[PDB]
Amino acid sequence: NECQLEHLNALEPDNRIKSEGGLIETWNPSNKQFRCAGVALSRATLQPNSLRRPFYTNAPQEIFIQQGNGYFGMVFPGCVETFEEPRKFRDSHQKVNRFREGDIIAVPTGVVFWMFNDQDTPVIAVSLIDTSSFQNQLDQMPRRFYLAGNHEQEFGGNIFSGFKRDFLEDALNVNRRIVNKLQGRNEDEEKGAIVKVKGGLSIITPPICTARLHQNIGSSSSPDIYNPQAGRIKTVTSFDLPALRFLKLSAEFGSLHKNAMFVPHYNLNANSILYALKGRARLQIVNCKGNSVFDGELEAGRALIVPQNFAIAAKSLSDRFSYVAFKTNDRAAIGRLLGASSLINGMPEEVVAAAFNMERNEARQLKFNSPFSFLVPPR
Amino acid sequence: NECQLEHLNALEPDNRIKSEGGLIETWNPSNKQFRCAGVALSRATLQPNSLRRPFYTNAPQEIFIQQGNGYFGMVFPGCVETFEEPRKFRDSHQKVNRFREGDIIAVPTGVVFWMFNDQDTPVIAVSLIDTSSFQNQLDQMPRRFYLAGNHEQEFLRGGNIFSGFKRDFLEDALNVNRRIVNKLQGRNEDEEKGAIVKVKGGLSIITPPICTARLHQNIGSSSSPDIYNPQAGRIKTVTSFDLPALRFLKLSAEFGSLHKNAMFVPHYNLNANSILYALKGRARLQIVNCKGNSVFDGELEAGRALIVPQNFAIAAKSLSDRFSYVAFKTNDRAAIGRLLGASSLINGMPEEVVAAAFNMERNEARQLKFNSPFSFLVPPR
Amino acid sequence: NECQLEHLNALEPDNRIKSEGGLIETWNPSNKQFRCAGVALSRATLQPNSLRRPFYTNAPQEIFIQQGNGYFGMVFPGCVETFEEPRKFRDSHQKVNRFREGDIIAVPTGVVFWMFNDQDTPVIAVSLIDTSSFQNQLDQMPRRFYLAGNHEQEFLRGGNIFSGFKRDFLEDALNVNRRIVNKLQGRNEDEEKGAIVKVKGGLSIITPPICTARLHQNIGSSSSPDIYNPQAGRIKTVTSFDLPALRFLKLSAEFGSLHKNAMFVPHYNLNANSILYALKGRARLQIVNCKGNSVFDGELEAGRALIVPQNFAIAAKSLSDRFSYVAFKTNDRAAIGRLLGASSLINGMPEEVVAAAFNMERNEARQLKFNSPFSFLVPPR
Repeated sequence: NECQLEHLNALEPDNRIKSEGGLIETWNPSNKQFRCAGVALSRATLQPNSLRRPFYTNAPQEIFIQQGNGYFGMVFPGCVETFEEPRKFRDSHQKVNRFREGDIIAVPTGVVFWMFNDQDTPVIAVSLIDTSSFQNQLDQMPRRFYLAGNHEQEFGGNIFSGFKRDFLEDALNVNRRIVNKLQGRNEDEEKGAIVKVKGGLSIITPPICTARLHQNIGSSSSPDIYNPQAGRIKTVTSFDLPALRFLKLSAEFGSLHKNAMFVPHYNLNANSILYALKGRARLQIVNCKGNSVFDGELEAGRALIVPQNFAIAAKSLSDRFSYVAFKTNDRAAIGRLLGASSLINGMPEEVVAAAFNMERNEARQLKFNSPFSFLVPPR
Repeated sequence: NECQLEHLNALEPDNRIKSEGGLIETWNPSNKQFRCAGVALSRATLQPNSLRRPFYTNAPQEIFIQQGNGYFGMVFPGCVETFEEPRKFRDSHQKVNRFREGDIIAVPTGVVFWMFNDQDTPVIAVSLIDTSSFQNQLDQMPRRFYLAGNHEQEFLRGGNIFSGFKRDFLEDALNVNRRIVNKLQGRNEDEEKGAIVKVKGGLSIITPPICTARLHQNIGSSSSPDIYNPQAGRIKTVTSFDLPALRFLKLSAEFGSLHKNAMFVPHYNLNANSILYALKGRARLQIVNCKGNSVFDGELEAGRALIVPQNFAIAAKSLSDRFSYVAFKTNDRAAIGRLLGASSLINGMPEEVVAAAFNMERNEARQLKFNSPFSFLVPPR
Repeated sequence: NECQLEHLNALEPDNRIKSEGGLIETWNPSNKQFRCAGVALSRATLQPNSLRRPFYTNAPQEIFIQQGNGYFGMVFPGCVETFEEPRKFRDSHQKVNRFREGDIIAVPTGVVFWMFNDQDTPVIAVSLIDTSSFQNQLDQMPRRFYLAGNHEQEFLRGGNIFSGFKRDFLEDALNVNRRIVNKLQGRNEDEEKGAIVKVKGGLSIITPPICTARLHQNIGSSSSPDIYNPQAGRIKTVTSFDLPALRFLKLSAEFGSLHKNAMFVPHYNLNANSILYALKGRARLQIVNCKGNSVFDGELEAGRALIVPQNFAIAAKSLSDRFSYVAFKTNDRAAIGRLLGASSLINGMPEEVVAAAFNMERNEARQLKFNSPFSFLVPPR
């Protein structure tokens, strides 16, 4: 039973794939935590003027921009090129988008996606693949379908290299030399998924098909929950970003001040993949037997699964502990066990007293000694 | 293949957990019938002035009140305490509800639930847990997350949710002394107190002598039935057409009562597994699978459960003044196909199609359709 | 891992069951391709004046009429007989429909279905069963629940639904004599009469010279196509945008016809598995997986099936005057991604993104985009 987990560990990637233009790191999808969550996690690093070459995946994805700035393009079936430049055209393509640190990008199942770092700073993008989504009609192995290149799977060759050249020549009405490049015959195998682009790239961009697929949930955004002496929380859901209703995925960004806490809580209807972005915090996770299945530090760059209904609480050990939690539900609901208007505060006082064998005045203290809802300032 | 079932048996609970204030009985969730259905079944008995302590579950539930009366509270995230009494307050909590015999209660996934017996009569509550629901993102092992106490799981085949946290954390978060936190964690309790506890003086809560949406509906004898024949019996189903919460749970329930020697025509559920739990009396049931084989022919008596898999045909004859049952179904809009009777599936075929299919005379096909005028319930003789 | 397929094969039925009035052929549902797709496929042939006897299935189906004409009836629960004939009636039943070559018929889960060949030509019907549909709450073994006959399941890996019930029960419920119940149960019937039976005198049913919602649509040559090039071919898909019942089944179908030496560009299904069934002629198909490996390169000829897994790329070239096919898809709204062609996924990328990705000259990227002006179908040479 994949989720009878008695002990959890802060996880690092167990595989690194270097390409000429960057790095892709994958967490082992067969690790017990990721099989319980039913997802896969990867982290891509794009050096300046490097291009993540186009690929599509047989499952929905959420991509969080941990660092950097650049451009991405999602290329949809049944959509015309709405970006046009004269001279029959000098250039033509579907809408492209800027991304920045703190953006969540929703990639629907099967949609082609590419990404370009146009700046001097490396882009770091953490992507969550929901391999157990009911939109994945294959199997639980994460797959990438690359339209270009000649490299292996992240967890080889591109989609065109399996077709006959004479077929592609007739269908495209192009000579053999173009089809050989299309198929990536002459490509060094080490060029990889992220490639260098010497001169940089000129695309059409200013100094339904066009629906919004990204939203910033980082520090620059307006938070859902904020206490200037404890921290902040901001979730992107299908109430903010309608595409997520199709992906059945959401994400929560949070930042916790040193020695600040958020109360014990659990996700009613989702597994969470907690990925630390900055600093460290001591996390405590409790299962149905009331046993600690994790008590320890989660530090920047590592992932930790919080199974559905498992209770969790945290205390920051840094100036700012901040994280992104990917959740397997477009409308993940949080149940707070303690605090103002918490699940305990919603019970009649004499129900609390009898349940815990407490004095009436002790039940009231349990409810009302701390006035805070979710974030608790230090001490 | 979990549902290639050749033989079914009337099932009783195989485990009993006695607690201070009552009893909890569980059916084996690994039994072939319950794995085919993809559910778990339990029965809780609350003595007078006893409290089922708050817990949440990682799957949707339906609770049928077989017997008794009392109060229940569901505690939702993101909802304020709408019950308020002065003296900041003397008491404050979310809406509480009275329950009575015949009530179905819908408990959404992950929602905290507690129950209190307010009367001199024991409450008996039968709860169905849909462990194979898509809302259960864990596994098929039914789990209870208890907010209080220091006891084992109902389905261990322990401690409360707070006992896994460090005390210094809870003290800081709550701003309370160590003695309150030790009680919170259930340090003050023998493992035998259990899930249902006594409350000596009774209980005083705020109650008259979206967050507040209705989550229960009575489908018992006191309610108005959907189908009724005064010489055969009655049926009343609660669906998402009656109780919109059930649209989220993907669960429904059917209550039925059958007069002595009255029958149900053979019928099947198009789109659901049924967990048949007898409430009163007994009946002879016949269930047949796709091979045309009888996979069950025998008595179902009060207190026992029987799974009717999707599309399996079933028929019944009451052997008591009143045979009554509740059928939990794994679909908020479970549809029944009647194989025989007025406007049944056979009556919906052209007569000459019926004749050719069964190699019957024209007049024999008409008798098959129209000798009995009743739809679903058939009076004796 | 069910879909880690290193080679695909054009598949033929591996079992045939002859009956009095026709033939039923089944593809092995345990073949690795069908396990990856999560479906079962069968082909039924009805001789003139033959009747496919009523049955219901625990999963949604799409039926394509490869050949012939006749009548079908779907018999729904909770629906009255809207066809009536006087003289207290001479005949009465639920709505019946004519079907013809090119029709897709949607049979919802659990609904009774029968079919009758009314003509001098054999009817050939290819039916797809989505056993991995979440509406199938049993297991992935395809099941038929037959209301008549005394034969075995078509998928042997018997008796009708009434033969599992006790005779005395059916007599009481129906108020009919013992002779009629024995016919109902098929005790007298030879086991080889089977699922499709002859009807000697032909058949008279009520038909002209919600319950009545539309459940079939013609997607064949006689219909108006979605995509058409008079020197390449045509495509016509039925989705829930055309036939709302498919919204419930989560199934769709694509009909296509490809002229000799014409091609359709490499493409993939974003959100569905496809069961490609050739109807006429031959074509050379290429299917490549995520490693860029050819998992199929060969001919698909009329009468055979080929699974195209979700996201696997596929391309085709016709070797006949007309290659035509029907592709069943496990999504009511299957979306196609065209990798090459006008407004294809490559044409939707900036030219310098194409150039850098494939290390092409700027002018080579433009040729990749714009040398061929066609979207999906490519004429010869």
